Amino acid sequence: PTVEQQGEMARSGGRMLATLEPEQRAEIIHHLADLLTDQRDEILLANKKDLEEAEGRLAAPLLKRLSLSTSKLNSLAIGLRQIAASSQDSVGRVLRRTRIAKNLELEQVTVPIGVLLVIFESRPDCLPQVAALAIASGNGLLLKGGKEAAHSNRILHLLTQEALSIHGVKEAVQLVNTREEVKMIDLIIPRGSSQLVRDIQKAAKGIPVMGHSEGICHMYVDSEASVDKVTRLVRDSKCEYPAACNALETLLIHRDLLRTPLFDQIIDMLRVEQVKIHAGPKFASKSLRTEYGDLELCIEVVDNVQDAIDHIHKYGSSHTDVIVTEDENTAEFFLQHVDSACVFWNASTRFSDGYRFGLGAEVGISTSRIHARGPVGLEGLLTTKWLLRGKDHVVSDFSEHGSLKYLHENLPIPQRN
Amino acid sequence: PTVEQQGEMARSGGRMLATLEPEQRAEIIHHLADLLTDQRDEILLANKKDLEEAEGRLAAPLLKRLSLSTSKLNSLAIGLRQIAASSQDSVGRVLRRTRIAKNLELEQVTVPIGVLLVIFESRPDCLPQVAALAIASGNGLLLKGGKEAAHSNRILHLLTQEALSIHGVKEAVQLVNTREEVKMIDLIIPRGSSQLVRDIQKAAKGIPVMGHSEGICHMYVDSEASVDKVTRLVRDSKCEYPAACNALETLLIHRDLLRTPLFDQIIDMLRVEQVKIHAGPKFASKSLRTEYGDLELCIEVVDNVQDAIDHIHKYGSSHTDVIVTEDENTAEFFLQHVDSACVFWNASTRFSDGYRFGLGAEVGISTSRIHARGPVGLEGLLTTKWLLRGKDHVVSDFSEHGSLKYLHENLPIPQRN
Repeated sequence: PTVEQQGEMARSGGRMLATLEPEQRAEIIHHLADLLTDQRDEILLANKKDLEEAEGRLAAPLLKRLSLSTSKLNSLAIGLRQIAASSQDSVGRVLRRTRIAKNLELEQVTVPIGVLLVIFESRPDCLPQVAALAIASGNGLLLKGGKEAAHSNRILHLLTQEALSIHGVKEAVQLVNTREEVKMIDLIIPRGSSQLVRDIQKAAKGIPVMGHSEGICHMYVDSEASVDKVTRLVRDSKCEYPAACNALETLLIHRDLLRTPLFDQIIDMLRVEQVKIHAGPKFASKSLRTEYGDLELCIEVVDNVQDAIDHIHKYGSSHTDVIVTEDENTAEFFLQHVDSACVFWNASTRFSDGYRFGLGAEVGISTSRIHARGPVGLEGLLTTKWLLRGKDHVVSDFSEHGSLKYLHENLPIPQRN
Repeated sequence: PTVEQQGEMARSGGRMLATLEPEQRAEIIHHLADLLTDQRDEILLANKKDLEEAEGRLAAPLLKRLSLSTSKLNSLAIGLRQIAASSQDSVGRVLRRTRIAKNLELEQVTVPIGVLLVIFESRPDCLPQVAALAIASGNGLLLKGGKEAAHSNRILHLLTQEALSIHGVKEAVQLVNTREEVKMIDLIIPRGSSQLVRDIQKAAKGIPVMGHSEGICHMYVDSEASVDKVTRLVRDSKCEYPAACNALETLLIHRDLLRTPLFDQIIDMLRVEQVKIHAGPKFASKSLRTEYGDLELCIEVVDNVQDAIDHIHKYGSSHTDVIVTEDENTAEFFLQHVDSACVFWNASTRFSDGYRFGLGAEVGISTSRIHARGPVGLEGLLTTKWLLRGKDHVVSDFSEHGSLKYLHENLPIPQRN
């Protein structure tokens, strides 16, 4: 089919998904989760083909994101079941209910955004995440993956369509031919390099784009930091996965620690991990807005929490920023005043992830201050609609000399759990 | 002060507002509401000056929006008290609470967007609305009004600052000198013409812009429409305020009504109201995407509800669209399938307004499908932050061969009312 026909099928499949009972959407997602487990061997075989075709040729950033492990598949399956189990009140949820006037009733409800386009390079593991999240939110979906992940994406899409078939909604998730280049789509979600993400931002006039182009993440080691905690926190944030959007890029160190064994153990762990430190200005006594995405790290000296906060605001990407301290007051101050999507106390920067956060999965991480901030789960794939049911109501009747009065009585709404 | 200094004061005043107790923000808003009433005579005197300076000179669209009536001031005061009374759990509200793992706790909370810039032409009545909504959501605010409303805006700003002074947060609401032309601002909210709204959309690289550039609104008269209801609904939607963004632009008529007294009474009321009808194609047997903003109206014939829905989707601005019918099934079908921000049954198009909807006020009406849809109240002025409090937690510990397991236990959260 043509990409325009895929758009139309995703839209009609999306609309059918939204009219299913919540339990039926959950059923599709449970089935997909089972298929990830049951079909692991074939999944891994197709991923092996991708890896072998990529070996020696695909750029290291893309290559690292290409592999699918038995472990990863196991967490996907766990995450998809969490979505299935938690998503039942999601679509058509009543947000507001107001009696505007006698016989004039308003409600505000959640509805799907419509049709999503996810454009991802490498990352076959995001296919099941975004498909399950779209399914759970009643959305249609077009998937545009790269050549490098063709075998993996192909099988993962097949399985998704097998899961959808149980309620006759295969059309809801379309795989776009790698042939195609970058009114139909309501939202674009790019998953890849800053260049791809900014290229997409540029070519998308009209359509909103959801994500982040950068991950300049900080960790502030406070004067009251536990010597028993700092090293492993810095090591994990920087070294567990240097290429990650939430990898540590700038280590901010309280001044009271420069002549301390705590500071020594840090430099010791950084040299054991073969990490290139670049000294910030104060510290010495290139750029503080750099994402290394490798075994490199900025270390700068600060005077106090306020200084750390100021630095994070000035140089950071508002993605993930962390304080290490034993002082609760100081920690809570930092958590309150750092304006990042994700602010942590005594936990690694690497925790910002939909699955880790108990969302089951993410479509991506957003650093926007509009719509959806941080890892975006199913709720960031919904918008709203205002419904007004009247008798014969006109605004003139409510004017100064009119016959009618407003009541504006908010009515009770079902609690969530 | 310079506009950069105003930015900094709004930001610091915003941050102080957010750290106040909810009851103190409510107190500021209650005081402002009282001042609108107590100072009505001076407000009206300043507005009279604006009107007299505008008389014969200001463009009719801007002029119509320039007047402040004793009535309008009364509804502002009522709307501001509704905000004060309903806004107490708004800022810092817990959205999600999850025990990620033993001693690793996550919460997602609401926080202010930061600093808002509202750019409005004419409309002095929006000043108190946007100021009260910003105050209630913990935001800083810069107001950029036009020369035509200088006296009104001046007094309304003065009073706002008097209200803020009770908790020492005058700086939170800045009035930008009409001198200035179109890192500091987190959101722009334009209130004016499609040209201004699109000029702003264009000049704002970086900053999100919230609103609508168009109001092509439809009303579908179903075959099962009550003859006793249609005429007054069409008359109000079109004639009560033709220049309104939510004024009726296209009347869609079910075919089963062409040879009916119901149809006759419509044309009769349209001629009494001296309204220029332009026949759609089918009907006859210029453009269907036109906003007249005057006593002009498109009438097109349709075959059924599906046809009406298709037409609304094709030609409409997804703002406000209405069905007139006595058949509940048909009405609910329309309400479900029309993708507009606001869909009504047997109520005038003119009801889409923050005050009318029980929001107390609006910052504007949004036709976006991201962030905030329809009239935007205080809740569209909030974003979120993820807080993670750990012990010494690292992601490696949770890996396949690690020591730690996730719990992902959602914890109970306080209900709202």
